[PDB]
Amino acid sequence: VRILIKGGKVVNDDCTHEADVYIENGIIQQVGRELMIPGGAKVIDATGKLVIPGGIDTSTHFHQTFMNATCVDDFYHGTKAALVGGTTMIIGHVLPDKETSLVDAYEKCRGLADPKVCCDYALHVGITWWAPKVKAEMETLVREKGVNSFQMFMTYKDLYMLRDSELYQVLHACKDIGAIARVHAENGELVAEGAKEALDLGITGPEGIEISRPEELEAEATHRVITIANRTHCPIYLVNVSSISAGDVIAAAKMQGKVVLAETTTAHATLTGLHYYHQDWSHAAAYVTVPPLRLDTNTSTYLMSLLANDTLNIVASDHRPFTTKQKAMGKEDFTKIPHGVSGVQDRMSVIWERGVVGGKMDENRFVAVTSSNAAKLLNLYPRKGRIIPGADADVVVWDPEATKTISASTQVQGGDFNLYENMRCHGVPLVTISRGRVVYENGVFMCAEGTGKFCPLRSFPDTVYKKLVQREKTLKVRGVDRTPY
Amino acid sequence: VRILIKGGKVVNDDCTHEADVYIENGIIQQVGRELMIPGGAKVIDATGKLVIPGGIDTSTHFHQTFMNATCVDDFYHGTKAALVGGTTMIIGHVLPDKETSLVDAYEKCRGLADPKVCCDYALHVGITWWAPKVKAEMETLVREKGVNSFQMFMTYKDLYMLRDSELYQVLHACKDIGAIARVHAENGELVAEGAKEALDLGITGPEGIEISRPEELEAEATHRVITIANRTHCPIYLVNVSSISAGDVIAAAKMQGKVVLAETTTAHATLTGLHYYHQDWSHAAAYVTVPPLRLDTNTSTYLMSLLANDTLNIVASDHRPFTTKQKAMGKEDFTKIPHGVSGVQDRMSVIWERGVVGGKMDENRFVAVTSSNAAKLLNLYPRKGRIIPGADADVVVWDPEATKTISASTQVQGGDFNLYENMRCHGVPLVTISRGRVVYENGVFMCAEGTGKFCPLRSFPDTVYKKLVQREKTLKVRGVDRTPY
Amino acid sequence: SVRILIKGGKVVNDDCTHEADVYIENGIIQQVGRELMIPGGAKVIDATGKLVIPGGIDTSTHFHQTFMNATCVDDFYHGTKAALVGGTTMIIGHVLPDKETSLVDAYEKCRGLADPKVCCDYALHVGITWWAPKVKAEMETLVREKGVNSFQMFMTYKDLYMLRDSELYQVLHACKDIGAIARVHAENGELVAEGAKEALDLGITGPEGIEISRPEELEAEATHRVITIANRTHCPIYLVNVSSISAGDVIAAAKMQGKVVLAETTTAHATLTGLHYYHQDWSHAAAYVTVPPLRLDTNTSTYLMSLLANDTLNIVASDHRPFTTKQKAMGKEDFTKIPHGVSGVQDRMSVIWERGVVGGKMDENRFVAVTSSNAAKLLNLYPRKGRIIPGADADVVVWDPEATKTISASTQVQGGDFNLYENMRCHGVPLVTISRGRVVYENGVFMCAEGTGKFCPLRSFPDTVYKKLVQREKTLKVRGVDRTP
Amino acid sequence: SVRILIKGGKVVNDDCTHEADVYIENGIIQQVGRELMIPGGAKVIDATGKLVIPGGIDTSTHFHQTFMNATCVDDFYHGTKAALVGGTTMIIGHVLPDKETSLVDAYEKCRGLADPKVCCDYALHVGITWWAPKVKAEMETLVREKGVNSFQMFMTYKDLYMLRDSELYQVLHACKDIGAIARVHAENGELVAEGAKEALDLGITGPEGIEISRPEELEAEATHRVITIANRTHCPIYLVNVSSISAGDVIAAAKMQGKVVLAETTTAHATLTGLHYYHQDWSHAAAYVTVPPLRLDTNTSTYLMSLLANDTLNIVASDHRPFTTKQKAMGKEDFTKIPHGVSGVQDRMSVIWERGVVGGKMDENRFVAVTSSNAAKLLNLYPRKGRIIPGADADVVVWDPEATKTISASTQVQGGDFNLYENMRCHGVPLVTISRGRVVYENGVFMCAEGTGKFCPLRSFPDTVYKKLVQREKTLKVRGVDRTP
Repeated sequence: VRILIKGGKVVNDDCTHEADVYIENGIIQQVGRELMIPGGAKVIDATGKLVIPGGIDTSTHFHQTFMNATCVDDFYHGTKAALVGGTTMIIGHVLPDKETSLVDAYEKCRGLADPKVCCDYALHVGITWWAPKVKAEMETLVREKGVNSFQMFMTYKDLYMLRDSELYQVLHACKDIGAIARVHAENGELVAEGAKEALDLGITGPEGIEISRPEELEAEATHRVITIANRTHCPIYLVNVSSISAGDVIAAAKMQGKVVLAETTTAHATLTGLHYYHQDWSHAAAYVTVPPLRLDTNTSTYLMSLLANDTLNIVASDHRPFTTKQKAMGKEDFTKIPHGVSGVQDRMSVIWERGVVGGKMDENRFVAVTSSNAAKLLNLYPRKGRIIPGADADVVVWDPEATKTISASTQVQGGDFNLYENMRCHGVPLVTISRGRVVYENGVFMCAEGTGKFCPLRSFPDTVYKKLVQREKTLKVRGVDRTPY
Repeated sequence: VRILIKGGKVVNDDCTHEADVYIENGIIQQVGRELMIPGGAKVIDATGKLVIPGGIDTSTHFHQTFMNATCVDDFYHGTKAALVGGTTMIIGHVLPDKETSLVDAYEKCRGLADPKVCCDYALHVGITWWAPKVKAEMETLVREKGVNSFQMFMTYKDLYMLRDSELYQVLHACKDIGAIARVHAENGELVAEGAKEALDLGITGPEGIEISRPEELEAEATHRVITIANRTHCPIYLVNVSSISAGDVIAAAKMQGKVVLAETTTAHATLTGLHYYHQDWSHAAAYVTVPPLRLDTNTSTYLMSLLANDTLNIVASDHRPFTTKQKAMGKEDFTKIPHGVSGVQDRMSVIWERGVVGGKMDENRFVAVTSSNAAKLLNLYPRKGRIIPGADADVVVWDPEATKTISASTQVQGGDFNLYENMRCHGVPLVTISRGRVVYENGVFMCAEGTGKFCPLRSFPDTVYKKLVQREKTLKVRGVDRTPY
Repeated sequence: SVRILIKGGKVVNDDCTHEADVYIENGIIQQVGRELMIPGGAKVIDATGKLVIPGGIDTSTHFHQTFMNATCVDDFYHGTKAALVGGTTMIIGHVLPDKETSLVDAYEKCRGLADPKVCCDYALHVGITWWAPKVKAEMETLVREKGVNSFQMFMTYKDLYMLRDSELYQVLHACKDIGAIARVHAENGELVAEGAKEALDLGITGPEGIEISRPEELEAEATHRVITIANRTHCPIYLVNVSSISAGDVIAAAKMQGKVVLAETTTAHATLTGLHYYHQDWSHAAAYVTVPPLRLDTNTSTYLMSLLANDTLNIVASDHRPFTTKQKAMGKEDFTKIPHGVSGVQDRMSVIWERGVVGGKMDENRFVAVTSSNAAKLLNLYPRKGRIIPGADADVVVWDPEATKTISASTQVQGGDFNLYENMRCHGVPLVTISRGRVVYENGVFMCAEGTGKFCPLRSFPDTVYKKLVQREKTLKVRGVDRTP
Repeated sequence: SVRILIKGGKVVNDDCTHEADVYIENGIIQQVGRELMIPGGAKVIDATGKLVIPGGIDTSTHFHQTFMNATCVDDFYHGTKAALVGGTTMIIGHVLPDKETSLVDAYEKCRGLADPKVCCDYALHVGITWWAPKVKAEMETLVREKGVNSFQMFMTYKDLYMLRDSELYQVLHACKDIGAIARVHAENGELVAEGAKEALDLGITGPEGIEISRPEELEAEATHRVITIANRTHCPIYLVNVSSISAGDVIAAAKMQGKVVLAETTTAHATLTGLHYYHQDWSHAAAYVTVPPLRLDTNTSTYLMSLLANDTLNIVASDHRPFTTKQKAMGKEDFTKIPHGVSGVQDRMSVIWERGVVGGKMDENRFVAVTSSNAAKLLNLYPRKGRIIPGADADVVVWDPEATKTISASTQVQGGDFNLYENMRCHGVPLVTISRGRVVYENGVFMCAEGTGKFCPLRSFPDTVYKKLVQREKTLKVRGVDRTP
């Protein structure tokens, strides 16, 4: 199949220019004005529209069982929703229980995903415990299973938390094999104590998740893991950055030349924790995730500015929807509300509205935070994240003059609540092209399950590791030459 | 003339890839592997080399008379030196005296430059006073003379300094016409008083320039002009950022979402003010420029990290050499030492060594700070600052395994001192191509004077102004609707 | 002589609290201890369950002042009565000469209004609203012969009271030479003028204009500027009306660097939000109008209170300048004409007690520091005032920390028709107020003849600032490098 | 009784200085004033031109301690003698039980070594080097019956004294419940262990290893962590041995936020640089070894001194633990075996006088605050100690601010064969030292029987920290949202 996108503006993360785009056999063939193409192409009129790289969502949890609930979206519905939302690649999470095999958990995820995915994907692997067998499995995964990123938690005590000596060893191992170390940095002991205290004070409602983990617990842990990472010489990637305090730690570390990257979520970047205090339990529960949304009304604006600024690099949905009925496992004990919100479909439009229409960043920075930075990180750039000849034809024809209002009743992503309910959005995907085929057009989705493919991710991505080679020569530490005492 | 650069790695600010480059009629025609080209091309072997966009030096002062001395390099020698150093465009300064015509000063500069330049160039225009006639000349300059950037000074009292109400009006006017406001931000009253105090205390030597203007005078002024700029909604561009204090003001402003860009110089980024305390007068005088090099030994590393980080965006030479004999105008009164150091030839190699070999940034960020960011700012990107089909063939074949040691005796730039004397440099230009011709190769320079061209710079560069359109809708200020008292 | 025994209470100084009785005779505290031997026939005041504290010293009052064409409704009699009923036993008033008029004349007129009327001790600050050699000579006369050690300057009120940078420099130089304290209201006046004019042009005429037209960056900028000037002239600088987080942070950073910076805030800035300016009722909104304005950031109060507890801010004042609604209505159609002033001389001790002490931000001793002792040191009156010890002036309040007062305009004795704290339930009430060793308020009755209070000359070079500077002056020779002929 | 009149001097307390004589009888200051009526036959001390200050209180000493397999060379007799000769009249010693051994036993052994030997008053801190319910019960016994109100914890010395996060949490909870002060040495112990091991593997065996292996981020991280823990448990936290700009900034930021944080540093950290570790002579370099180490950043001293002046740091201690060169040489081939300790109990008053007061960082009153008064408040001994007033203990130094002493190992009475301040010319000498109302040092002669000093029980809940917290405890109900069944 052969596709001509005609009359639009191509928007990459570096600049915008008027140009048509010609696609064939999964691949962008030409970009320019007045192209010489074979006749019989499908012509897509993009006048007045922007032609952007499809979104890449670096955090998704399709099919995941978590806190005794199974995410409502499997790999087919989740990728569909992504595509209807202008995202053309997802990275899913693998989360083995403590003491279980990382490789088995990865293979099980591959088995669920390969036959269902509608778009390209790859996987992060969780490191929820530490032992010789874990290190050997890390290695196997990077060496031959196309993994280059692991996820660790500083919180979820007794479930997924690693202690400081374990993190030290884990980061050392990630660095040796050229992997990215993703970390969720809240202080797990202080979280556990805070939750227990709040319950003992009679706070059982969803607001407990905000009260029990104030932002200093995030800032502290973020500061600690940056320091551990800097001592092991491992690039560190903070996830779900939620607060001004943690943003400030990250900015100060970056000023000091430390190798720190950071990601936030659509929700953290746009919504306040005031939702946890809503009179309706279900509404309040529906915003429950960690670290929690914050009360400080400056939080959104500041996180959005950090994104515009490249203090935060990447924005993800962290999609993990649950229904109100599932959330209600914690109707009487907030610590049992499963953590997850929906957003894989909302991400592009929401960030467009608050980021670009809101004047925090321009359309090019929007591409950077929604695809290009991720692609570099994953070692997939410019194959993904850029409209140029030779790249994968993962392309969105984006309408910056659209009329969409977001609602749960029209969404295709799972969950019974949409967090952005009633938000007017000026940017929507008009057409989505994935692997050089139109999968969404005129409001209709059409794609067979299993069309998408796993994309092995090569180790040592340049955008982080290239400078670390030279930096490692720079840390030349020698003693003083004395004669012996 | 037709040129094939074969076997090299193309290094743009986004990534590096193996590819040959084919040039014809001033313009890059193709970039790829195994190109289909007409025979009889000049083939340049770039195996083991990097093929980068030629440098763009955003601050040069060829032919300028300043503080009663005339810069040693005219537009021919200065552009030659730039080219031998891997820089293929320069932006020169126009500096009309108070109460004189901006347009006449610009036309005089054009007259000196057009017949002499070896590479492409454009010009900044200084705004050294304020009146209706100045505003009208700003307009004429942007509307029809290809100017999009003005330079202002917060210091040089009685010579070039603008007062606060004048800066306010100047920034307002720059914004209305889509220009970039460059500002040298030191507190001119406090500078004047400090210089007078130091002289009265018997400090006559070059170290006076460091003692008389400590870094708080920079930080204060930087803070003030950012605030004025934010109130007028004008993008502000700080120049010659020299200190940790001023860097911190700039970072904090950027965290707050203010529209601030910033430039530093090779020297500020790499050298310490310890030089001003050298026993030999000439050595000490040779480092005299403003704001002065700082004593704090962390200063270089921190400014280099800011550059890697994009807290500082761009690095310039600020080339203005004078001889020891000219400097000696101030042998008995440091306030009469003319401000200027040489560096148009040194910039690429020096930053390569301290930036890339030193492990602060990778080769791609190096391109960003030496050409691409400048090009975006100037409204010349991707025509300049990028190796891609259609761009201007301003190209350097850069050897990252070179053996050069810097010395005044081998330099082609003017001045009798080289500031980097004896520095070993691992990166040097092997070949320099300007407007699709080889101008430097096998250590030989060859280019006729006047080969280079003036490049009109269009107003409202997107990389700054695109977001300001949306941001300006965002500042919707309305009263409270009351019934009347 | 009148002889007074305060029995059974706890003495609270700024350093510690102890159980002790207090015996007063002839204007002076004679004894403090647990079991006193006193002449019979004393008036016995039962202070069981009460605290015996030094009377408040309010460092900023504007009795009888005409300002922005309105005359403050409290003259020196009613204003000092109100102070006393509120637990304040000394006031410092402002002298404000029109630009180009005599500082001495304006001081002598204020003395004429105050000396015959004051109920409690007082002194005066003198405004320096312009500069010329003649102003310098008057500063010298005032410190040398008129018991002045403190001058007030403005960086805002352009064309009325604003001083430019070169003038502040000279002014601070002169204050320092004669051992005076330089109080400065630091907002950027040019930007305030332009902001006000721009807000009016945008149709904002309501009181909220005062917030919109001078956002906090105008304060932070100016605070930063004057600290820098002061540091260059070696003059202690004292910031007044600190209103914002930004300006507070500048002050804290300066103090970290060893700069000699002190700072004051007001009751209102420390306790109230600018949301009041957006009230539907015009009068309510106008009533809160003062400068710098109350801020919208909801964290502002808490942060400023914490700064006070922490000694980033040293002193809390009322800045009492009440106007009626009828006078505020001068600006009913143009917010720039609403005269700046709120009431609070009576409210200060109770309000800060409630928000500061009961609110858990500071303890009772720090309360005494920030309401009397720090002021006393600064004024060169410590331990004569601000401390309960033998030999001090008997300005003493018997304070009830348990009892509440609900504040209301209908019950206040201070002037104005609005109380800013209307309906606030305040713990901490003065039960008895003693001034110059007489009971002037007791059992809710006020009893004091006009003109009982005295002017208190304030000696130059107060140790708490100057002792360190004088030593720095001997300390520091920066010297040039020694080079030979 | 012995009766002493100190005549003609200036009394310097932490709040102010005044001219006054001082009369002492029976261990106690009886009178302070200008012209005293005293019984004849007093010993008259002529203090004309001198300052009469409260004797120093050294909050960190390690007399008779065995540590890292070396026994401190000063026992309680020589250590208190040295303190006295140096103007310090009370010491607080450390108790350090091995992990899993009884806090009470270790306290009782220290009491047995001290009670028969001390020349001046003293008390003890108790180390909490492990946690279990049994440790909690011992903390309670100690505060309730053994005159302890202060415990010392370590975040470093892994496997020896380090406490993990869950243990610190529990420990701080317990300290708070019984009204004790939690002193903490905050470096990240895991990272210190790994750093030391990595430095040795890199061939660094010299003393500079102590600097290289624990850079300041390890301190800043841990300081940040324990402040956060403390804030969550509502326990006042007291940081010890603050050594770096990074850790100082964490402390200042925490204090800005109203967190209850106090902090101490040492003479050496406040005055010396880590350049000493790079000295060519092994012994010289080893002699400076302590933790956290002296830092290389040349601004460190000045900044820490400024923090002290500024009350970001409250108290300065010696941390006296001298070893000989012969004992240091345990680590001649492995820097991790050099025992941590430097001498300084005798040097503290003079060194801080010279660098703090003569150096212009603080005045004489603040000097008294940071050498005696703040410590006294913290210990719950103020104004009994730390203040010259009637009724206080007669621990008094007649201090000569003009006279100099050149410090040298050859003339010192404190132990060790190196003085860290060798050859420093110090203004400020104790001329006379009075302890418990007897002259123990005068005319360079020391005269005091061993066991003259007494243990001083330290009462729980010192007001200066706890009065604010106790009120916060009543203050704060965070409550859940009210939703109906």
